[PDB]
Order: sequence, then structure tokens, then C-alpha cells
Amino acid sequence: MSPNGNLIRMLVLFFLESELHEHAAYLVDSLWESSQELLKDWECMTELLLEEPVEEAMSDRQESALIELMVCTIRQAAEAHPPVGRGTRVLTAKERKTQIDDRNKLTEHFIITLPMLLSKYSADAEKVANLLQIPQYFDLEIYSTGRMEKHLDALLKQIKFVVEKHVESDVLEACSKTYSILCSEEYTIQNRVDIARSQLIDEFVDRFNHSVEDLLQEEADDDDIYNVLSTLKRLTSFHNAHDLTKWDLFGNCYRLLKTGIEHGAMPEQIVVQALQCSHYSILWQLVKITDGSPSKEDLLVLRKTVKSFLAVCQQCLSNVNTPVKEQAFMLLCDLLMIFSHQLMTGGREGLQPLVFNPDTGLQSELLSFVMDHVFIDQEANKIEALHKRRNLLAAFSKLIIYDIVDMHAAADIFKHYMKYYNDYGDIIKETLSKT
Repeated sequence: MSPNGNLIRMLVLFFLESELHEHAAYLVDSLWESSQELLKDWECMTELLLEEPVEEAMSDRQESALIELMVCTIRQAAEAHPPVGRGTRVLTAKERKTQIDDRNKLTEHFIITLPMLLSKYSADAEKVANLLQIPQYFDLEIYSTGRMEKHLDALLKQIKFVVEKHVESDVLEACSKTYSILCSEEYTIQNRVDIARSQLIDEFVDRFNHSVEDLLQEEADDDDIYNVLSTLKRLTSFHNAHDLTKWDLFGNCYRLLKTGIEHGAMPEQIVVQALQCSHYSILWQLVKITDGSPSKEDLLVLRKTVKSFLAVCQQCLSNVNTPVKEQAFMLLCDLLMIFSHQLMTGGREGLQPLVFNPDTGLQSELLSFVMDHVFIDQEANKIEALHKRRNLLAAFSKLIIYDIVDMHAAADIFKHYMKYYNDYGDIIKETLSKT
């Protein structure tokens, strides 16, 4: 009770202090066989995190670690297998009973306590984003069963406070996924969550719309920018996993971008978010059209929208800020692939009017960016910058293979940048082998 509390405090210390386990997941997995009983005392952990001390209180670093270890033990119990990277997975009768009983325990416990944890740690972006990895392991039917509506209401209260307090993309994405999970995975509660969600969206689409109007009518304040960016960020996070087309967000995103091209003075993060948001609006418009039985006029409406947006991304390659260029580039390579002739697979030849062949101008600009921004002359941030330039090239590579760009002009550039490997590689290879 306090005994299991000491073991968990020291387990959190051994993790943080030693360098013998880099990953909480791997530490938990390693102790799992021997210490499952301790590692699922979730009442003990939530107690440590929620109680006030008598003496010796936990540090902010230690609290952070305990939450991370707790979410790891919650996954391990729910999934009943080692974490990604330690895999190899058939369960005995007793392991399956333990999985069900564990799923039942952590669900009852965290439905009650997860709202209290979010409340207390609401301002801590890393902590809240970890805590919000928890409902995905819930046995959501229990919200009905335990006459537990009061606690669903409480989680939604606290998610609302999180989204309202925060702009970090990790936190917003955690909130977006948590609404997803609560919705379309149990009809009983689907309606209650749907109401809380659209109310949240309504309040943010109003704030976004008023701020867009503020900024464009306006000289322009620091407030005027913060308000647009901050509200747009929330809606962009959500627009990936929630169809927000009923709010015409593409319209106001389009104006923001059209203004940043024209008078050249739109802040980079507004442009990036505005591009992402527009893209998500277009993907969702596409799903409603595929699955529906769309008219001729329906197709030509979306086509005008997609042509105007391809044009905005083309133009945003010329923006001075390289995060803008990368975003525009990534979207160009997505959209040019999506609205390729691929679209007329699976008997869906109705969609021909939605097909887009990029012009020479565009293909040349999609060549330029690769030369300028994938292949550049010159810690932790640089292994991350590299994987992105990889993802950029790979996105571009798909367009080459299907002749959507000039496959020759591309390979020519791939020669030019591989030269020293084709000219000296054998000599460099053998030299290095004998050392």
C-alpha cells in the first residue's frame, strides 16, 4: 500500500538515474514476467501522483517518469504482449483470463482517476499527452455498465480544458485521437461524445473565423496573429481524424494563404497550418465523393477547389520560409499522386474529371526543391532533419516511378549527386575494408 509505493518510487529512480534502460517500455517488459503484481498496482501509482505529501514529495522529472511507466504497464496488461521491438504470441487459458480481468481493473480505475490526473497535470503538455494514451486501452462498454456517465462527462470536461489551454501538436493530436476512440466505438456513448465534440469545434470555428476577419481587415497586431495561429492549430489537429467539412474551413485557410502570397507578409506557422488544414478538408471532400454517387456538378466543384489549392502549393514553394516550402512540397507530392490516374482504379472511372497532370512549370519546381532542399551541403535535431528529407525524396520518388514528373530530368539529378560514389566508390570501399 505504502510498501508497494516505496518499490514504485525506487523503480522510478532506477529508471531515471541509471542508463541501463533507455526506454520505459523495454524496462517494464523486462520486469513483466517477475513483477506483474507490482507493475499493475494502478491504485498505488494514481495515489502517488494524486496525494499531497507528509515526509518527501516527488520531483517534476519523477512524476513525468511515473506517468510514462504507468502508461507502459497499462499497454502491456491490455495488449498482453511485449512492446513493438521486443515481439516474436498465442495465450494460455489463464493468460487470457488475466488479460480480461486486467482490462476490467484498469478500465474501472482510470475511468474514475484519469479525469483527476488530467485536472492536476492540465498545464504540463508532455504529461497530459501521456495520460491521453490511456483511453485507447479502455473497455469502453463499461461507461454504460457501471452507470459511469458522471465520469465520461468529467473526462470530456478535462479534454475541453486541455485543448483550450494548449497549442502543442502532440497534445492536440492526443485530444483528437481520444475523441475518435470515445465516439465510434460504442453507440450507447457515441451521442454524448458527438455533442461535446461539435460544441468544442463550434467554439473554435467561431474564434478562428473572428480572428481571420480581424487579421485580414488589418498594420496587424501580435494578438491578431496569435489568435489566428492558435485557433487554426486546434482545428488542423482535429481535421485529420474528424470530418470538419460542415464548417467551410478551406474558405478562410485559402484567404490567409492568398494574402501571404499577395502582400508576402503572412507568418510561416500560419501558412504551414493553413496548408495542412486545406489538405485535410480536400481529403475528406474526396471520401464523401468516392462513397456517395456524385453528380457531374459535384465533381467539377471539388475539381475547382483542388486546382485552386495545387496552384497555392505551387506558389508557396517560392515562400522564403523553408518549413512552408517543405509543407507545400509534401502536399504537392501527396495530391499529385492522389489525383493521378490511380483514382480511376476499382471501377471508379466516374472520377476522370478529378484527374490532374502537373504542367512542365510545376515538374521543374518539384525538381528545383529536391536539388535545393533534399540534397544540401550542411546533435539530436540532425538525425530528425535527415529522416524528413528522406520522406520528402521518397514522396517525390513515387511521382517519378509513375511518370507524373520527367523521370529522365530526375535521374539526371540523381546521377549528379551520386557522382563521387560512381567515380571513387570501389576505391573507397576496398580501402575501408582493410583497416
